Amino acid sequence: TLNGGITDMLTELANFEKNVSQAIHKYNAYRKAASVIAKYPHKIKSGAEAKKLPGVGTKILEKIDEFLATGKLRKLEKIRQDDTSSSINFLTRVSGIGPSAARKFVDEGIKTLEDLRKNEDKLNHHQRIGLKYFGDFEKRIPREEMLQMQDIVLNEVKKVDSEYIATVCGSFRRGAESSGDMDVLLTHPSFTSESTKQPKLLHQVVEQLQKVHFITDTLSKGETKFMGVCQLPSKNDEKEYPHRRIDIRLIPKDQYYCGVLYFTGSDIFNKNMRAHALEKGFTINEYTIRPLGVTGVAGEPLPVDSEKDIFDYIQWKYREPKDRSE
DNA sequence: CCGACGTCGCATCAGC
DNA sequence: GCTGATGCGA
DNA sequence: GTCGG
Ligand SMILES: Nc1ccn([C@H]2C[C@H](O)[C@@H](COP(=O)(O)OP(=O)(O)[C@H](F)P(=O)(O)O)O2)c(=O)n1
Ligand SMILES: Nc1ccn([C@H]2C[C@H](O)[C@@H](COP(=O)(O)O)O2)c(=O)n1
Ligand SMILES: [Cl-]
Ligand SMILES: [Mg+2]
Ligand SMILES: [Mg+2]
Ligand code: NA
Ligand code: NA
Ligand code: NA
Repeated sequence: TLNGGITDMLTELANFEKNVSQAIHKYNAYRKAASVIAKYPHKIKSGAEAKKLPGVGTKILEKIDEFLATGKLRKLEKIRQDDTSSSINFLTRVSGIGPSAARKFVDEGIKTLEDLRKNEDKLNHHQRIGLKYFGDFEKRIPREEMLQMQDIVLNEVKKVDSEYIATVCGSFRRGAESSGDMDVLLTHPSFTSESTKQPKLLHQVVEQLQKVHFITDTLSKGETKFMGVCQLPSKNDEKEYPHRRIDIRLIPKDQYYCGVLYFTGSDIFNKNMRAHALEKGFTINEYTIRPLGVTGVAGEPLPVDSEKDIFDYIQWKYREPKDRSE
C-alpha cells in the first residue's frame, strides 16, 4: 500500500487505546483515520495533506509529520517499552481476553503464554479455547481454503433441511484473497420477524457440523449466534489444517438484506454507514432501517427489498461488497 | 466549546 | 430465578 | 481523536 507505514502506526495506536487505555472512542477514531488514509490513492507527503481527509485531525497530522520525518513515533516507542502495556497488549491477543481481564491477569502475575498455560483453571471457557488455538487463530485463511469450507457448510446445511440458505459473508463476500475467519449468515423460512415456527434452527446446523467433525469447539452459543472453531479435513499423511474461527448468525429470513449488509462489513464500513444514516435521520441495525423522530426515537421499519434500498434511504450511491473493505 | 461517536448477541456478575 | 450492568465479541 | 452544531 502507498501509506502502509502511517496506517500501521495509527493501527498500533488504536490497539493501545482499546487494550491499555480502554478508550473505545479513541480506538474507533484511530481506526477511522487509518482506513481513510489506506484508501487515499497518493503517497502522503505531509500531515497537512492528510488532515484534508475526514477523520484525520490536528493530532494525527502532527504524528504523520513526525513519522514522515523520522520513520518512527516517539509516543509508540515509549509504549513498546512499557511492561504493563506490553503485557496487556499480548494477553488481549487471546480470544476471550479483553482489556479488563488482561489487566486483572497482569495484576495477578499472569503475563506470558507460559503463565497462561500454567493457569488454565483461571480461564473461562472462551479464554481456554482461545489459548488452545492461540497460534492457529493468528493465521489467515487462503481463499482456496475458504471455498472448501464453504462447500462443506453449504452441503451439510442442505442435508439438515433443504430450505436453509447459508451465505458466507465477511471479507470472503467482499472478494478478499484471504480471510481472518469464516462468517456464515443463515436463514430458514420458519424464522421470520413475525414468528419462530420451528425450535433449534441454529442448533440443528451446529450439531450436524459437529457430527462431521467440521465444528470442533464452541466459544459461545445462543438461539441466533454461534461463535466457535472449525477445521477442514486433511488427507492421508497430510499435516492438519489450522483450526479456524467460525461465526454463524441466524437472521430472520424477511430481514436478509439488512442482515447481509451487516455481516458483509467491513466493521469500519458499517460504522461509517450507520453514522451517515444517523445524520440522515435513520438508524440501521442487522434487522431493519428505521426513521428517527424529532425526539430521537426510532420509528417503524421501512420496506427493504435489496441491499441497495438501504443505501438509497441514506442517499448513498450503491457500493458492491468488494468496495466495502474499509 | 462540547455532546456524540453503530448496533447488538452471549457470557458473567451483582443486587433483589 | 429475574433484571440490568459490564465484558468481549460480531 | 475528530467532527459538527
Ligand atoms: N465491530 C464489528 C465487527 C464485525 N462487524 C460485522 C462486520 C464484519 O464484516 C462481520 C464479520 O466480522 P469479522 O471480524 O470476521 O470481519 P471481516 O470483515 O470478516 C475481516 F475482514 P476478516 O476476514 O479478518 O475476518 O461482522 C461489525 O459490524 N462490527
Ligand atoms: N441466506 C440467504 C440468502 C439469500 N436469501 C434470499 C434473499 C432473496 O430473496 C433471494 C436472492 O438471493 P441473492 O441475493 O443471493 O441473489 O434469496 C435468503 O433468504 N437467505
Ligand atoms: Cl429492529
Ligand atoms: Mg470474518
Ligand atoms: Mg458526529
Ligand atoms: Na480531516
Ligand atoms: Na482478546
Ligand atoms: Na467473524
